[PDB]
Amino acid sequence: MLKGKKAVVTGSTSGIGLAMATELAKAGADVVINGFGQPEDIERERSTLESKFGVKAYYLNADLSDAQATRDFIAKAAEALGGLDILVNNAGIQHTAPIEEFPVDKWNAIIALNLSAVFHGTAAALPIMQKQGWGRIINIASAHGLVASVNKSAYVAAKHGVVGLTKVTALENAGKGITCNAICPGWVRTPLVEKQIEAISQQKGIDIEAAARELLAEKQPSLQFVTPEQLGGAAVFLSSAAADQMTGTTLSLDGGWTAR
Amino acid sequence: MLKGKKAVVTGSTSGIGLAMATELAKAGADVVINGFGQPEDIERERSTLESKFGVKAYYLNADLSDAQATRDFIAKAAEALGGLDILVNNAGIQHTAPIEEFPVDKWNAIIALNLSAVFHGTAAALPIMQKQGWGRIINIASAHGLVASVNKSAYVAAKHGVVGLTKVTALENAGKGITCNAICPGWVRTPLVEKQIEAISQQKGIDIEAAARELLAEKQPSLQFVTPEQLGGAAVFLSSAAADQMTGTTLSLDGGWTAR
Amino acid sequence: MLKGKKAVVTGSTSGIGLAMATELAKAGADVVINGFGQPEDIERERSTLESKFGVKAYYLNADLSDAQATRDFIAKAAEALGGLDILVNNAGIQHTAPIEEFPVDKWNAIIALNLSAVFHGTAAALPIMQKQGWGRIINIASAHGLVASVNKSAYVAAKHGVVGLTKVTALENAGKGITCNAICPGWVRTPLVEKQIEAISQQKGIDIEAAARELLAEKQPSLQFVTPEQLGGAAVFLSSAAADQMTGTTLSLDGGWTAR
Amino acid sequence: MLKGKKAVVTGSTSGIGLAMATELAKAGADVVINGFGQPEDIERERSTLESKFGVKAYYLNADLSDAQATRDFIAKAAEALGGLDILVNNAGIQHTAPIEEFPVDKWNAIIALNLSAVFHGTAAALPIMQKQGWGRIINIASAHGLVASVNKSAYVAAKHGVVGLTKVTALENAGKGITCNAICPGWVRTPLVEKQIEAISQQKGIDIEAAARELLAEKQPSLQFVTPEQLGGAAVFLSSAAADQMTGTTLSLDGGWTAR
Ligand SMILES: [Ca+2]
Ligand SMILES: [Ca+2]
Ligand SMILES: [Cl-]
Ligand SMILES: [Cl-]
Ligand SMILES: [Cl-]
Ligand SMILES: [Cl-]
Repeated sequence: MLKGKKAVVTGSTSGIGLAMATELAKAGADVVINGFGQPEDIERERSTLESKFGVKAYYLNADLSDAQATRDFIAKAAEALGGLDILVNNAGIQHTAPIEEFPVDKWNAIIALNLSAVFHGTAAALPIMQKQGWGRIINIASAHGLVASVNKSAYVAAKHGVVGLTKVTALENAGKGITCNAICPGWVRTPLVEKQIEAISQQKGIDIEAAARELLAEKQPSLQFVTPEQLGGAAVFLSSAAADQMTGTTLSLDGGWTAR
Repeated sequence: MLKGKKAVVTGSTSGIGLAMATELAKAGADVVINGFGQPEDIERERSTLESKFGVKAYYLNADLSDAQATRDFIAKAAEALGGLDILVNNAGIQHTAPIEEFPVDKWNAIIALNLSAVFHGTAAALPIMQKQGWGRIINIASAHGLVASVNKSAYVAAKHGVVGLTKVTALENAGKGITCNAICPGWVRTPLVEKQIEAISQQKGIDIEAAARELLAEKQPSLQFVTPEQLGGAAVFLSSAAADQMTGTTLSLDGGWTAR
Repeated sequence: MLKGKKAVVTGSTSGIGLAMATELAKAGADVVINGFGQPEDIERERSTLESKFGVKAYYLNADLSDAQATRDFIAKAAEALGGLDILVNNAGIQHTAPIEEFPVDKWNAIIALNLSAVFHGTAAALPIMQKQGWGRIINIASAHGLVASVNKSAYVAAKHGVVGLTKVTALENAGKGITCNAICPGWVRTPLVEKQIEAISQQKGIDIEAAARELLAEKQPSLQFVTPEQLGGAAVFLSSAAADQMTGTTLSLDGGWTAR
Repeated sequence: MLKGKKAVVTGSTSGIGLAMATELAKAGADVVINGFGQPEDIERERSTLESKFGVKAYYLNADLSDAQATRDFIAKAAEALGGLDILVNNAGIQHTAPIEEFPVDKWNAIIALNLSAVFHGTAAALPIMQKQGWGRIINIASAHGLVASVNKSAYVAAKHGVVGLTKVTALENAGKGITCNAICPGWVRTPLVEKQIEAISQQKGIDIEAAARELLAEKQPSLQFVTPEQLGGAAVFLSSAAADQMTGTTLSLDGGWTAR
């Protein structure tokens, strides 16, 4: 249990982000959701955290692709909570294309949100944790923060940056009661991944599941998706006392991806 | 959280092997403890696991150093417990000496108990788990499973084998509900380490706790030992449903050892 | 040798840059130097590359902190060399400070040159090399692209990001005859580092060379500095055919830095 | 380049091991080959190297599965060579089978040879190198020393042990002018390999080249085998004054295998 704890998750209005915000809350921590999305959904989910888990759940808007905006975003966050014990850096965007064909504009946005946002966020959370004697910076990289895949230059670089950045955060606060780790996800049955599945399904005349296993075969040996409840659990674990000595390292939930 | 689960931990009569069993027993699993010791203390440690967590605890002596003996051993445990859900391959010894001064005896022993016992124990338990459709193989490796240190050729080579072996186990059972991961601890305050702290405390004319920091300084930036309770905790988490898609990788509780 | 190859090198008017150019040139390839400097020395350096090794040497200026600048740069490089086989991204800058006190000017300035210049520079050379059928992109990363250190969030983030980009580049051009590898150096006795030999020298009362070892002890087990020439050799190595199938990997010359 | 050097390669009467003894010879170093085969075949090769490179070649028959035997083998190698500057541990064996079926004979035979031999061979060559003030230990592992594949437990374990063993050896001798790295090749068109490629060839009716790209496509992106000569060029480069500061690291030649 993380009762009494004050958690903050960026880009947490749906999918991965919203999943961890859910499990942290379910674990007893007060949270702060963030990210763009159809407003009613935002409020509806923010409300559903409060009621279903009996904790405080605030919503603070912020376009993390902006250095300063994100730095103040956490300050407000901490004020809304009356503290800041756990910070989950999730915000992210993607784009597929060969290097020679990769839009410089695209390259900057991914680096800015995927990499930069993590730095500015930590930079602002640390002082509050250092002064408390306890903290947890959990960055959400991916298996791509450990290995690469065709045409994902920007994303892989950024993710590899986050892993490194995770290691300096850990060393700079070693022994101060603060740890920093990165959860490196594998495939997740995400809405648009769900569209990729349908595409291969009706394009080959196969059931949805067979189509699913088809998309997972090149990378996830388990051929089974990593579930949001599992990602949430990983985060809740890192935040556990048992993870007091775990720091600067990665936690891979990729159903076997990197093992080979 | 692991109520009704049957777990077997090798080298569980004290130290880390004892805490992990205790932690799983606290999670509800029945546990089979194994290791050397004065029968009065074994019966004591076994007796409390039982009276304290209301689970069933059985002790099975076995020479993990012999391929055959370790196989009938798991076969015996499966039987005692009435099944086998979680196997923690813990046992192991250490010998420090330069490469060109390393006793072939010590070399062969380190490898037989630290590496081979893992394989024989994995192979004997795997069928039970494969027929059930669910399993948890947890190898207790080390930071030295990922990196080296002067004068530990046998231990480092053995520990790396475990990490390699753990990857093959996970890929061979991908999607079968059987996962294999390797926990990689850093400095752990063992009884032999206490004397080492004691000796350095008097040598440098400084206090005991100041000597602990001094000892961990070169390898563990957190200047804090990973507790046994913490590794049992990591074991529990690995045995959880939140880790169904965490297979063939490493859990590093090393205070930052491998971040630098 | 590499007779007739057309290698380009960023940040090469001095330091490792010039070194690699010298080795690539020493092996008979036509080079192109690029970097800040006094028109005398630079020319004196180019001109000498032309006489000293019997090859063609060109100089090109460019603000690699600018996409278009760096993209227009390798273009000029080619036009001058009449092709382009070996590309080397070396440029980079440093800045030490705890994450929470790291100026955003420095983080952005480091990410843009150390990491973003790699992207763009690569994206402009690939087409050239793609139509040719042979490529060789060498990215000078750092021990800090695999592990971290205190107060180096940006430089470590950027160098990890280059490792990833290296893999993606290699994977994206698999079997095409183009390979991309990242050389990861340990400490190089740079006049900058020399200022650290001396402070440590005057502070502890030890002779200059004993202080050289005291500086390296913390990270480089061989207590010996990596030399600019050695790196140059490694560059020529990756440019040879023996390395035809080494792609997307790291070549560490760190005296055991990453080994422990 | 290696004129006057004394190098030894185990298991080099043919294949990969031979390519290296050959390239080292071409480098100018005298060499000691070893392995299996007919007296007429061995002599034929020992013959050529010597008479086709202006180098002295000696052949020693030693069973490297026996601890005391391999320790005698290098003793005799330095005797016949007049010193020992380069030791290339290459002798290995394989066996494919699921873990619960993997033959204990097989496991012990793989470990003794693929791993234990590398230990003993290194322990006996070091003293000679320690006294010399210069030395080169080049272990030949594989991508299975970094990652894994299904059904190759003993091999992937032993290989991982080597890599770990390679690190210790380097840290134990860093600065002494001696280095130890591990060459990690990917698919090589080896005898044992070739039949897998002809197996699937007539198992789908496709000519080799296609049934082979099958075997490749799963792990090796560049769809091109690693040639023995290339591996030789690598050992030659690891023996150069360029890699004097390259030690305890792995050098991967695997068409992008570990890149993704
Ligand atoms: Ca991999
Ligand atoms: Ca390390
Ligand atoms: Cl890919
Ligand atoms: Cl050490
Ligand atoms: Cl550090
Ligand atoms: Cl496989």
